[PDB]
Amino acid sequence: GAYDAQVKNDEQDVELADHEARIKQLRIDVDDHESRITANTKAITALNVRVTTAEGEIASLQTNVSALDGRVTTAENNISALQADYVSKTATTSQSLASPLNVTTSYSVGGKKVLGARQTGWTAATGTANKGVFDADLTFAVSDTYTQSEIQAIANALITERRRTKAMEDALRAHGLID
Amino acid sequence: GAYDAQVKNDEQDVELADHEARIKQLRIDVDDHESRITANTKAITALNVRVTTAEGEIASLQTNVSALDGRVTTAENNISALQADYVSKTATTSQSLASPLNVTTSYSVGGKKVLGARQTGWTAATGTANKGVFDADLTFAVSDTYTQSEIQAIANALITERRRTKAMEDALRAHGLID
Amino acid sequence: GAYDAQVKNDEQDVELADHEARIKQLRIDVDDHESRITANTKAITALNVRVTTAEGEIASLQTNVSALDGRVTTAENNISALQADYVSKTATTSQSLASPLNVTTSYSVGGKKVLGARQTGWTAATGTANKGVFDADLTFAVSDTYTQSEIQAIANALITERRRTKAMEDALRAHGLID
Ligand SMILES: [Ca+2]
Ligand SMILES: [Cl-]
Repeated sequence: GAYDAQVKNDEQDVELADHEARIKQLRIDVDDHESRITANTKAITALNVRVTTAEGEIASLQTNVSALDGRVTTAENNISALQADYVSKTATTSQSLASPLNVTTSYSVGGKKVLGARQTGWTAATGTANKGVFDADLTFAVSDTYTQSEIQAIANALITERRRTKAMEDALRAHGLID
Repeated sequence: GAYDAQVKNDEQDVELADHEARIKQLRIDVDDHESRITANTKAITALNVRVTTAEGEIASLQTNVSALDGRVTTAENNISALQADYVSKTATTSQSLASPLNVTTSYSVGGKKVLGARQTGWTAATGTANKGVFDADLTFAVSDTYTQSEIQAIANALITERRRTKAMEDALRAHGLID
Repeated sequence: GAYDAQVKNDEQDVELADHEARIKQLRIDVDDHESRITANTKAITALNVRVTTAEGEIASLQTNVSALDGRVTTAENNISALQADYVSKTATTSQSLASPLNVTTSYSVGGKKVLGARQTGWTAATGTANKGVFDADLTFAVSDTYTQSEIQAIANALITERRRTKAMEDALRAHGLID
């Protein structure tokens, strides 16, 4: 024996040196891991803040877009109602109102004034109005001597004429062209 | 010799105690690292879910905003067309339609009715219409004895008057104030 | 003694074997940690890219939504102005314009034409216009013999009638129904 002990101590020393080197490298690696995962934890923590902020802006946006969608839908329906109901300056097909109409100063057709303000200062004619048979080519016989029937005919036609003047006046008054 | 072996065993023991303490601390650190990085992995996994969900809401929003942008542009163009084409209640400059106009009941100027419904019940006058020279200050000589020429003058002026009544009636009919 | 050295070497061997096994397991764990935290670092790095991209799309959206909000508000105010100012085809309450009106071809009431283009070709009557007292039931005495006063009465009433024709013509001209 004797020799075996020296051999054993040397080989134990060899293993000790191997353990020492491997522990050193483990220590290096773990010290390296400590810093890096700590950095990751801080990076993850910071990311949650940003994601939370973004979530706070997305649900806000989703609400505003929904509100705007409602406003535009309302607007589109107001436009559609107007489009069907408004009186156009350019439309060529005759347009009709369900109401009376009042305008300032004049009504015109094709750019020339045809209707204005009511003409006042009229005293309404009285008597009979003639809207019946009326012949403007009615003539009258006039002899060289006085004939009652011929003067009666003239007077009769004067009456029918005055009664037709009143009838026309009545029509103007009823419309409102004169007072 | 002899002594060297005891010295060697003691110093080997010293190193063994040092290795034992350092292995213990490594074990502590690595066990600590195991839990923490596992927590980070779970936190990263959870973050991907939230980010994916948010990405799912952002591309959706970008589509809706684009669709609303198109709707509003369409609406703004419908408004612009109306603004230029509509008849205003407050505008003071004369406004013109490219079409005929129909209204209920009346036309008014300055708040007083000047035009209404067509007046009916008329029998159209026949004969000549006089829209020519007409003097309302025309007078007539009347002697104390019968004079044919003086009665002819009266009859002649009655005819021109009846023919002017028809002319005026013709104008009213053509417009449509009377039937 | 003697025996103690063998006992010491064996127990040192026992500890060496224990250290060797624990170092092996530490090495396994740390090699496992190396890969996993590296994966986490890459995953965190990739997440920052996506979050940055999303942040780049959210502030963009917040700007567009704000711009659209301004456009719709502007549109809603243009609609409100129109709603109050436009002339309705269906409204039944009388509507009034602050301006004159011009139309193509005709004005109608209740679907029948009552007003058209100005009637031309007229020669304006001259003299006095009579808008005063006028009795259409005025009659005339006609004797069987010539009576100056009776012919004067007829002539007088013819003058008042011709002067009333001019007055009516004057009213039509002033409105614009005739030239
Ligand atoms: Ca030993
Ligand atoms: Cl990690």
